[PDB]
Amino acid sequence: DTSFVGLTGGQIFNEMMSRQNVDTVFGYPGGAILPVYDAIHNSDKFNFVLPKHEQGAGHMAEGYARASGKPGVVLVTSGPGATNVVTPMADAFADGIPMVVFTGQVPTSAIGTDAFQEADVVGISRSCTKWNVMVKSVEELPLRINEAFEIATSGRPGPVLVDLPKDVTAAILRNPIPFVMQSINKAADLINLAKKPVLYVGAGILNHADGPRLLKELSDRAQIPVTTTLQGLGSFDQEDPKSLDMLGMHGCATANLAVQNADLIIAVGARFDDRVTGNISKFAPEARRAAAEGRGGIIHFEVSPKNINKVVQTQIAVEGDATTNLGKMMSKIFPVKERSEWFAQINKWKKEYPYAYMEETPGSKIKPQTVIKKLSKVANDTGRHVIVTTGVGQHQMWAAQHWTWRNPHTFITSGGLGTMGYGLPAAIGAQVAKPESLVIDIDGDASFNMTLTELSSAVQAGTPVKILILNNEEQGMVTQWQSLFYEHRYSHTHQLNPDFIKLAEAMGLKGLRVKKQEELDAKLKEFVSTKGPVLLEVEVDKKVPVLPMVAGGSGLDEFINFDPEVERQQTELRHKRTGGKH
Amino acid sequence: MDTSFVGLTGGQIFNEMMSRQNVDTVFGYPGGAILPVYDAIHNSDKFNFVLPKHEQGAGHMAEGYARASGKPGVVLVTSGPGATNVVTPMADAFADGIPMVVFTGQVPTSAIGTDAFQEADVVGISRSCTKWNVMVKSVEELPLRINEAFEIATSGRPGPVLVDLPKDVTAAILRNPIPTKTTLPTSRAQDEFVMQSINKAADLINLAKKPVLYVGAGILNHADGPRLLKELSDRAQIPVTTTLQGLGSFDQEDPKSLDMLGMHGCATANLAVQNADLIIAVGARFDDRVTGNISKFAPEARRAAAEGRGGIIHFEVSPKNINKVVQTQIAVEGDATTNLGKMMSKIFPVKERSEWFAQINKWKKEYPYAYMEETPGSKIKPQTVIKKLSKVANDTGRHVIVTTGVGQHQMWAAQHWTWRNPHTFITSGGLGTMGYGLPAAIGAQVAKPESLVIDIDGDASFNMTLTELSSAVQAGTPVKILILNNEEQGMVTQWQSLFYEHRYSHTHQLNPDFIKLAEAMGLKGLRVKKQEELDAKLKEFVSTKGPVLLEVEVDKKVPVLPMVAGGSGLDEFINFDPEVERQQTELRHKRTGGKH
Ligand SMILES: Cc1cc2nc3c(=O)[nH]c(=O)nc-3n(C[C@H](O)[C@H](O)[C@H](O)COP(=O)(O)OP(=O)(O)OC[C@H]3O[C@@H](n4cnc5c(N)ncnc54)[C@H](O)[C@@H]3O)c2cc1C
Ligand SMILES: Cc1cc2nc3c(=O)[nH]c(=O)nc-3n(C[C@H](O)[C@H](O)[C@H](O)COP(=O)(O)OP(=O)(O)OC[C@H]3O[C@@H](n4cnc5c(N)ncnc54)[C@H](O)[C@@H]3O)c2cc1C
Ligand SMILES: COC(=O)c1ccccc1S(=O)(=O)NC(=O)Nc1nc(C)nc(OC)n1
Ligand SMILES: COC(=O)c1ccccc1S(=O)(=O)NC(=O)Nc1nc(C)nc(OC)n1
Ligand SMILES: Cc1ncc(C)c(N)n1
Ligand SMILES: Cc1ncc(C)c(N)n1
Ligand SMILES: [K+]
Ligand SMILES: [K+]
Ligand SMILES: [Mg+2]
Ligand SMILES: [Mg+2]
Repeated sequence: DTSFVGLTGGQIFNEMMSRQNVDTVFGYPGGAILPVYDAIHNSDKFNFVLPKHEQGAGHMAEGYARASGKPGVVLVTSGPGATNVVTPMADAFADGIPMVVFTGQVPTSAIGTDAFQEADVVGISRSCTKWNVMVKSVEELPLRINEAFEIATSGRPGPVLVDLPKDVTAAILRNPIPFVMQSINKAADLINLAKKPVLYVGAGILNHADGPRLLKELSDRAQIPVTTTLQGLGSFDQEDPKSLDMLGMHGCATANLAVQNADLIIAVGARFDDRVTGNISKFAPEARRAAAEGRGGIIHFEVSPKNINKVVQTQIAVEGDATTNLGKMMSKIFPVKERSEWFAQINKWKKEYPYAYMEETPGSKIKPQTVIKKLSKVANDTGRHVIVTTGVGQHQMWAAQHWTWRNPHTFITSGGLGTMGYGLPAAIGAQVAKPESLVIDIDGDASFNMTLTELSSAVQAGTPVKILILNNEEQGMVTQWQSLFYEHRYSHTHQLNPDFIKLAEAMGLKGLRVKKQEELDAKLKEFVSTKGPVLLEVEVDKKVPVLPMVAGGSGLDEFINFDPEVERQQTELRHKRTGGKH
Repeated sequence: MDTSFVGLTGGQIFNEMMSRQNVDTVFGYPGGAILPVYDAIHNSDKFNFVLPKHEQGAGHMAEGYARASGKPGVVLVTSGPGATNVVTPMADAFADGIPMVVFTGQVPTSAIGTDAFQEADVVGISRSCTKWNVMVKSVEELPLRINEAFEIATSGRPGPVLVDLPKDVTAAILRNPIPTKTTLPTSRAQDEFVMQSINKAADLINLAKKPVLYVGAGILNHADGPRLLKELSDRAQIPVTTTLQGLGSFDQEDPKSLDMLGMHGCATANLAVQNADLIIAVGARFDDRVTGNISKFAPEARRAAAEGRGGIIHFEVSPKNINKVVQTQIAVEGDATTNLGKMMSKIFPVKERSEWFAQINKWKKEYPYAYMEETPGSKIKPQTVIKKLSKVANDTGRHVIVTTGVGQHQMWAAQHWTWRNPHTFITSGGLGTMGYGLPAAIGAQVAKPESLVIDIDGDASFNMTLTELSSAVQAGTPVKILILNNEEQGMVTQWQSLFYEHRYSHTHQLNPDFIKLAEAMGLKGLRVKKQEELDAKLKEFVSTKGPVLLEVEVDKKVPVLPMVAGGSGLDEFINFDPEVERQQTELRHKRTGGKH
């Protein structure tokens, strides 16, 4: 090819973005990356979103990718610019989010001299990228860009980093540049044999446009109840009777009980992380027993060999794209008419273990769980497409439990790394991906404080995001652990919040606040109906634990369920131990 | 052996080690993996705990605290995102040699390598930006690792170190005695070698005719640094120039002061360096923002060296920075201050240097820090604000500490402020981290409760970490935040104006209402736009008790000059010229379609 000859490395970058079908780029300029910013000045090949902090660009790109299905592209400078995107990269690495991060670097002749704004970005990002590299020459630039996008979007999607020395991007190109089938059958037999099967679905099913469809097909065909992980929410319609909801540490008791009593667990695009399995040795006993008798066990539809048999020994492993392999064994699955025995047990659990919690009473404070339920309906009553992002903590768990998920790619949350401050920037990026959607960020006060500077970025990008802050004036998830395992010793978990409404107004947004239950319903209406970016602060009760809960050495079936009397005794104890402070 | 810790948890042992290491302040943010340690320091009276809204804030606060106190900054954050959030501050401290010990919680040892919840390979991530790091494998070695961390961070060239703390290690109870040495916090040939290099250095200095002391941060790493630097300067009549990180080490009120050298340094300083026959480098690393085109650096010193009558003497503590950028004739290893003390008696007292000084005074009159001053109806000039604030702050009689963001405002603060006291300028130089200003100011205020702490910030820099505004309120640190608002990434637009034909690619951001932001955060907000209101607002600013933010609307697209860039030598600098600034303005309006 000789179409690039005569162009600078930066101009080649501009063209390559076009070839990769990039329509949006998130970044912050800086000295080392100036040659690239000059070549993309007023570019019409893609839109550009400017944050206030590189961490924002990073999280914005993640939200964008998770909502659009396309890799998020980041463009920052060297030194601090690159170190500032490490968290987003580690975050995208843990959740398998496709992201291509371009970092400006000092001239190749300055590298290794402790140069101005120089960092060993390739070394620093090594553990949090599927692959990274430093471009040495302009003739090598197109190849590295093409490899970066390919790697980031194949296998298990993930982040990649391309280091761009200033002299390389300023340089002008002169010279023209140049068994599974067996596993599928063995897996189908086991399924046809299962008496109490359960579908354990994860983020993997959402990595293919036809994932949700085939999942439903297999579920309806063989009548198999489906439970999903935090990252799997949205892949299955929770309206369907076969829905077990979310499993794990803070999952539905029914979901966890089903998994513990199942003779066959079909793992689809899930990695059995420690937030799901509970005590690994106590995980899926019935499945282990069934496997011992050659009448069940665990089937794993995983794309990455290294996640196979990593946490728990499986009986059958189907390597490759889950959606693809499911479509292949569909014809090898005997249609199941009914499962009265299995379904009877599950329905009994449902009625027995619902998402119970201390509901409001005359004069009491608004309850966080209630806000989620109400907001879920109101948002749905708009008919608009809905995408929800969140921060990290109790509010995140409650948003997961009390919202009714039915559409894929509508829940964007930080799971593996659990990065506080993810909500706002991720929502902004998601809004850019789906301009027509009603993007809502269900945030916590502590999380919000982390990246609240991006509020002005929302206004500058023209993203009418709705920011909901469940303010319990505490780092709730940590405080819950201190209450439960640390004799109510709240060590540095209560920060001083700024006036959120005045903050919103200062940032150029509309601010709303709710204190009384009598105003919640109306405020929620106005919130979702407001045109443009808006922030709604809802004062919710404090020291409210997320239940059920499976922690420590407890098995998924040994969960701590809600009990009104226990909460009351806990409140009295908390008061006595904190001197009536909490 | 030592059995005094038997029965204690790792967290409790940690708490105990802090007081043994003389730690009076800890900056941190709690999280799951680090809970055992947080439970152990709950209500501890061994030290004041400072809580930010973001771990990056904790890191920068710790740096500002260290730079102002001379003590290592201690950070305590959780695993995963908590640790990755402090990578910038560590890389920042690594670049500027700031002593800091970062403690990051970690998942249980049995969960490491399983892609556990909130797990990150922090020792791998931080290896290139710490002097040393380690992951404590058992509670038995916790005291050992803590002592090694503080020792390493505070010796040689100070820097950051990271200690990874697995949750099971900190929650574990020590059930085995441990070596007493691990719990408790020279060569005759080398000394004679150093003295020999000192005698060689003295000999070279005694024959110099046009000497120049090039002083950096190293001189401030010792309490007697400034004093000895002054004694040597007076004894041998040697003019003194400092790097950005050396500002405050030499009284700029002294006639022998040359001010700052480098890319944006005083022309006199740069000219003195280009014509000196001897350059006595004291605690400076010849970085690329100082030397200009290296092959054009100190030509007269290179010539004197070739003739065996001069060259470069380097007082450096780290072997890594000896003969790294330029060939030096005599390297004096070790603490600069200490070595200057040993060398003093070998220095011949000098009556005077008429010719040398006359030449320098000639350059001073010809090349002052000139710029376009205000005119009727024009916006306030950033340089003018600095000069006015400098005098208002100095006249208070209080001890003043200045922190900054990164950019033009940073350079103008360095040039136009009158530096006289050590450890009063706290700025990010090597890595140049925008957003450093506020958190660093809070940290410095904590270190020096009686000091008037001022953060001279840029609008873009301030936006990076403005969430720490509420932290200042919660911490009780009455920091004075000054925002020189030009509504642009000034330092970048300056480069775009000079080398990219005024093409401002994504360097203009939409700012929030700073005064309303300040008040929303819980502090007093002030704004000034008119020239005649500047004096009164600055007075109100520094006189306000409590944290306060003052936004000053300043002119836009104003370049920082002098400027040495590209392949230019320190003497081939661009100087301020009113006609040129006018022509540039005209060219800019046309090229940007009147937008800028
Ligand atoms: C406060 C907090 C509480 C939490 N509580 C819970 C909880 O109670 N319950 C819970 O479920 N989670 C919880 N989590 C989230 C949790 O940490 C994990 O992030 C999440 O469970 C991982 O879900 P996943 O396995 O589905 O997705 P991932 O972690 O992304 O793993 C996906 C798996 O699918 C594979 N795969 C990917 N793409 C494909 C493809 N195309 N074809 C085939 N296979 C593919 C991957 O390589 C991998 O093995 C919590 C997190 C936080 C922050
Ligand atoms: C926008 C921008 C513009 C800049 N412009 C300029 C400019 O024009 N001029 C300028 O000077 N800088 C400028 N800088 C800062 C610059 O990048 C360097 O950070 C600074 O010059 C380094 O100064 P230093 O060498 O004194 O300190 P350091 O970088 O900290 O280096 C100190 C040196 O002293 C040694 N040393 C340390 N302790 C001791 C001891 N006890 N005894 C003996 N030796 C010791 C070290 O190990 C090292 O080699 C700029 C930065 C930015 C962000
Ligand atoms: C970023 O540094 C490098 O990449 C870098 C690092 C070491 C040597 C030379 C460079 S450079 O000569 O090619 N570019 C450069 O110096 N750029 C730059 N951009 C801005 C906007 N401000 C300032 O300096 C105040 N410098
Ligand atoms: C941080 O993770 C680990 O260190 C971690 C990682 C993998 C396995 C086990 C742990 S743990 O069992 O020892 N602690 C733990 O899980 N803590 C914790 N703390 C809070 C405040 N919230 C939540 O979970 C929602 N978990
Ligand atoms: C943190 C940060 N982002 C961008 C630039 C240019 C800088 N100096 N620092
Ligand atoms: C960024 C960040 N800091 C602290 C905790 C606990 C978290 N989940 N994320
Ligand atoms: K639900
Ligand atoms: K000065
Ligand atoms: Mg909260
Ligand atoms: Mg500015």
